[PDB]
Amino acid sequence: GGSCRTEGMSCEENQQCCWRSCCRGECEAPCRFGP
Repeated sequence: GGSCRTEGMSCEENQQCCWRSCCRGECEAPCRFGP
């Protein structure tokens, strides 16, 4: 519900994140922790 999450805001996936990109806790681009 409501407005999308911006970069670095907390989430569960692309579908709430306005970046349409990977999120395992915050709105991100690389779909993996560390290198």
